[PDB]
Amino acid sequence: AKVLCVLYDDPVDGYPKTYARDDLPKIDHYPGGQTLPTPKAIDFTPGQLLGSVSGELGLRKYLESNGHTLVVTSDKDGPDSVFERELVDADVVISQPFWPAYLTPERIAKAKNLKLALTAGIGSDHVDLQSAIDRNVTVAEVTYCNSISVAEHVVMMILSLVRNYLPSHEWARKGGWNIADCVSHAYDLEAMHVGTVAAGRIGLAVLRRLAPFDVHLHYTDRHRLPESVEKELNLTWHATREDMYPVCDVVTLNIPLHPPTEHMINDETLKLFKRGAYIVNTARGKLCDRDAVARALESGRLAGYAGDVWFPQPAPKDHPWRTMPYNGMTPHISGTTLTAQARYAAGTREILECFFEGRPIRDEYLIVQGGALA
Amino acid sequence: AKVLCVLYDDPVDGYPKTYARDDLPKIDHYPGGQTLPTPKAIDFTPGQLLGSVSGELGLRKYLESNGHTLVVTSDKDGPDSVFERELVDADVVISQPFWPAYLTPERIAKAKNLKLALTAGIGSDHVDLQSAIDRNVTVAEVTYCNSISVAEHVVMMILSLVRNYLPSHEWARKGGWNIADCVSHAYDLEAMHVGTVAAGRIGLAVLRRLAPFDVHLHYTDRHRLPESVEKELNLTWHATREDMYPVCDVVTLNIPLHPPTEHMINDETLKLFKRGAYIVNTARGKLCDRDAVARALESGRLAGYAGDVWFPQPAPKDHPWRTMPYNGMTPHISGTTLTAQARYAAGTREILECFFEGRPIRDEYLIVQGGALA
Ligand SMILES: NC(=O)c1ccc[n+]([C@H]2O[C@@H](COP(=O)(O)OP(=O)(O)OC[C@@H]3O[C@H](n4ccc(N)nc4=O)[C@H](O)[C@@H]3O)[C@@H](O)[C@H]2O)c1
Ligand SMILES: NC(=O)c1ccc[n+]([C@H]2O[C@@H](COP(=O)(O)OP(=O)(O)OC[C@@H]3O[C@H](n4ccc(N)nc4=O)[C@H](O)[C@@H]3O)[C@@H](O)[C@H]2O)c1
Repeated sequence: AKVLCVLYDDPVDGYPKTYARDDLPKIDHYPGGQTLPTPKAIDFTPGQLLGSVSGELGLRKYLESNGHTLVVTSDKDGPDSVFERELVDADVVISQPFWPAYLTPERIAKAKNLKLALTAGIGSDHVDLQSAIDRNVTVAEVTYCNSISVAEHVVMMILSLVRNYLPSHEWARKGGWNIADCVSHAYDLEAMHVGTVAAGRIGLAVLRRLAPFDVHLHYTDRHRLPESVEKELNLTWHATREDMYPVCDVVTLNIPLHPPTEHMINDETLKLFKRGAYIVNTARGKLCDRDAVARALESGRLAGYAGDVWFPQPAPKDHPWRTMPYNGMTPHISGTTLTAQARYAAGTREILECFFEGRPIRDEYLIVQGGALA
Repeated sequence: AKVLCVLYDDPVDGYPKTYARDDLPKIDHYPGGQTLPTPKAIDFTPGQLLGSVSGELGLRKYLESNGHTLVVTSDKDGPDSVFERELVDADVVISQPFWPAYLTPERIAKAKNLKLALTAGIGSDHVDLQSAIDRNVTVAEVTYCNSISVAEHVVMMILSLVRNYLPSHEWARKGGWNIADCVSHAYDLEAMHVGTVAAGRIGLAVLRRLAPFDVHLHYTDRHRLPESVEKELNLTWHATREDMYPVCDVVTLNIPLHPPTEHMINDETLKLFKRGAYIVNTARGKLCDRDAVARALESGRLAGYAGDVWFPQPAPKDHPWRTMPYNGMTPHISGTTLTAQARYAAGTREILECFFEGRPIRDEYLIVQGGALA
């Protein structure tokens, strides 16, 4: 078989020879009982850079020693990209949401041998599922591989915005001291009201991590949590999003992007926020109107905004969230820590081994098989 | 009835006219039951900048309407300072540990009217206690006012160091993207081993906030925690610090500085740390050999160091910790958020009202009284 795998670029100084540490913490299962990936073997050491072109998700020896071919590229955009060239006879396509190779209807029509569309990570929005259903292509992803990673990133950003970490560190780095300059915008998080807009895997993991900070927890979602869970975390439920914003000091978005949530944070809905609110968005860039957010921070309607998701992505060089007041942005990285990469490279190999050996792919990995069967 | 009060400078662009939010979260008590300060009244709005020269801890109208004088300065260092000149007849001296007016033996000898040494915050380290005992000066502090603030700062720095937040935010800020450059030094915190060197007010608050991150918790102390707390937080006790270091991925220092702890982190003890360990130090700068820490980051033995405490303070513009690799420094600020300032400005006024009216200062505020430690 031919496996076509799209990854992001190696670092500026090259593929790293050494790493900061030797191994990764041992983990058995995700919250809720789903066990971590179980490939038969792996050909990488956990903690290596796996999501760049030279990392190859640790796949080449396993594939080439089994008669398969592996094409790894970072060129994914347009009809004359390496990706679209190699796609016509590829059996398997793999990409990460951090550099996704879009499987449009027209691309899937051209992919004569395509049988498996694999997401190395979480989030198959780059794959047209109706075309996969019609064409009998399996669509899978490494469920849960980076939900905890993103949750950590969220709480880190909450603390950093509220306490004014990033300008304070800049004073230290640039040779200043300037205590009043640092803390004129610095508060404690304690006893603030903090809401999450969804509360699925990331939203719940964020709520658990916030609880011992003695914040008052709020959430909204289409489907209420078991009030057993509501009782343990002392959650206030809001049936609608617009009800939750006004009572929150901090709001984190952990909701999927689709037409009803597109630009859900806009000039109109930002006026429902308490003056000086904080928003953290590690979900999707287009949940927020780019310029409404920028206006809110210049006017002080928000006192901070942080996230790793942008629109468009990758963010253009002059994108306003890069330099607006009190931003805590990173590039799109939160689910591709070296830790997460080890889990989803292993998950990728587990799915490939099942697929080539004709064994069942884990039901929790599946999105499409014959039909929208998860 | 002369109050000499030393505060830090206003922000470089002047004392603020507006603030990010209108109020502060409501808090009743500290962990363990101690109530927040209870002055008869306050002449500030909580959330205002009170610890700088124009904030005056909100004290002027209360002192002056009672016939006292208030002298506020930021010039405190050495014999030619405003502070030394005003000290000769001050009855009350007030100082924050973020900008401390040192009451050395020689200075206290010159302070002919000195009756009360008040710390606007936590940490009588700047006051020679034997001199205060010998001269019957009362020494008091606003106990617990910023313990939670520092604990939040610790967890914030741990997450930032492990996930490589600060260089990632620089890539975003400067117009780049560079996913592999961001994450070649980024890990999850989950299931790491994290140890605190002591488990007092801050150390226990740090441990409680770390628990839902699913880390493995470790601690040292002269006195063990109660067995019920050990099992509630699933703590591993270590009898010596040196016995704790080799199993920790993260070590946070929450211990006072005195001879047995000075330079306790040095070229020799650093060889006990795991490769790629992180250190956070919001305690005191001189707990660490300054150049040994920098050497350990330059040579790749430590994956990160962060804190808000330095030696000396303020840090000179070329202090090595400002620019050494993988540092997360701020200036000394973690206990002077606008939230914390509101508590210790209220407590400062409470203590002053007690002292001038002859009512007993709270026992938990007292360090020295009546010629003895108390
Ligand atoms: N590297 C990254 O930045 C990164 C990494 C991983 C994932 N993601 C992003 O992609 C999403 C997945 O996040 P998720 O938590 O992993 O997904 P899920 O568990 O299915 O979500 C809970 C659900 O919310 C729902 N819902 C749905 C529609 C609606 N109109 N209202 C609702 O309320 C429904 O009820 C359910 O609770 C976003 O969260 C965001 O994180 C980004
Ligand atoms: N803005 C800031 O950065 C800031 C703010 C407030 C305070 N501070 C700093 O000044 C200290 C107070 O911190 P603390 O936790 O408030 O003080 P405490 O409750 O008395 O300490 C727990 C004790 O540890 C002890 N101990 C002692 C000696 C020894 N050889 N072994 C031990 O084990 C003993 O056992 C007990 O548990 C440092 O911690 C650091 O935080 C910094």
